[PDB]
Amino acid sequence: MVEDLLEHAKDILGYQRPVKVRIRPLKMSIARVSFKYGTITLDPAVLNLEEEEMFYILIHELAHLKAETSYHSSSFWREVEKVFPGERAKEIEDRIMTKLQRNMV
Ligand SMILES: [Zn+2]
Repeated sequence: MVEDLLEHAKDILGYQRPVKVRIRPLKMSIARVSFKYGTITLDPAVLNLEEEEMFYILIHELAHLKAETSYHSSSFWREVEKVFPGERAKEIEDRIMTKLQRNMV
């Protein structure tokens, strides 16, 4: 499930940290991290997305943690681009926004 996706994401990014995934209802987004505690919190709606969209969210959030930034910097996007090349991250973000009408951090 989500756990298996997360392991694949850590392997691709080369990020061996014991990041924990929590599912919690969120108001203002569908996903966010804790840098301090090494967690990714997902709104339950994420669990019903297509696999590539779920994987995007995990990669996006893991990229925040790895790049150690909340700002979507060039080094942030470099991590994302280990999976989603070129224009693909924005395409998948658009799909997720169409479906859920909510943003990830
Ligand atoms: Zn972000």
